[PDB]
Amino acid sequence: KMSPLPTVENQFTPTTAWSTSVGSGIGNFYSNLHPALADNVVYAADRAGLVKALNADDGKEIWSVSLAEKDGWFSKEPALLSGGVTVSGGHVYIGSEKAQVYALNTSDGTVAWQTKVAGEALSRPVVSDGLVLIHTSNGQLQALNEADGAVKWTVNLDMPSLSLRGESAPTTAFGAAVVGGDNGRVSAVLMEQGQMIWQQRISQATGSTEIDRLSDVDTTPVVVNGVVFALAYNGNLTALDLRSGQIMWKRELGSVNDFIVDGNRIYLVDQNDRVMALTIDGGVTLWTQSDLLHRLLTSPVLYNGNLVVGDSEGYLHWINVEDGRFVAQQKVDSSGFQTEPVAADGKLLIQAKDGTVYSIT
Ligand code: NA
Repeated sequence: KMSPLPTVENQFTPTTAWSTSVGSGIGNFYSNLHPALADNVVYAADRAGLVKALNADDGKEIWSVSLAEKDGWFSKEPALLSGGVTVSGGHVYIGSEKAQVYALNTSDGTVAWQTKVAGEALSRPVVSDGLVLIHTSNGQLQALNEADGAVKWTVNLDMPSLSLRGESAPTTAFGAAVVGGDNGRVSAVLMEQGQMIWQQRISQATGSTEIDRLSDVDTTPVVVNGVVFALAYNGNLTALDLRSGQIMWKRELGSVNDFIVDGNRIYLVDQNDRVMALTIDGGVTLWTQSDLLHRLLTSPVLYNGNLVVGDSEGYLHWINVEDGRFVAQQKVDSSGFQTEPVAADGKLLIQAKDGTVYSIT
């Protein structure tokens, strides 16, 4: 069923710069944890509650703490960290499946605060000004104060029939949090006191259709020049006018798991692992690349003008953005990849399921 490893003529030569273990990772549990990067430090976590700051250049520990709770005599109970990590201004942020959000200080890795949010936090917390936004699995948006973690406001987007796989972080633009979700809506809320600007139904309520086991739709909206791009939970790409939320168009692809925007292109990965580029204005497909079909792709990322994806066999593949052809390949880990690659400031990070963080070339 799975596609054979494509044969490639590496245009260049990729290697592991370094790699540091992080407990036992996430193994086969559902999680959205991935590495963050700020001021040449790499942060990473695992399901059980382990978190490490790393030196970006060689990945040696700067610090290392556990958030695991008390159990019986001898084990700890897993903290179940799920959304993160996110770092801004000397706090490291993580959400959990126990509906806790943690703020750890960047300096030592101590609890600055810990708050009880309104449902599970499976998506990265998102920082705007002095506000940490949390989209919970039960359709609530909450703004916590950055300093103490007190809940400044709570908004109800309306409780989803089911929760589904897929990140759903909020995104921010011009003083508004824009958020999708499993409810089939996208909403814009003003970040001052959580006032509702608009709400647009982009598909019907889940479900409403059968849920397929390969669905894993990331409903985090992306806002580029006055347009909101958002995947509905059924896999369709939609474009909305940022001002009124009114639907511009809908690409009834029905199969998309992740996409990114850059410049005048949208790049995406569908549920079958077909990769594809489209035009930003109209979302018309320019090329398609199916050689990875049914290997199991992560979401895609842009690094040094190439598209990179990981599969669950432990390879990274580099893809040419103009024609969709393979530029490079690499075997990297054997547990496999699941959560997203990360590209910031000339570093290319990725955490495998066994928990191991890599920095690439
Ligand atoms: Na996320």
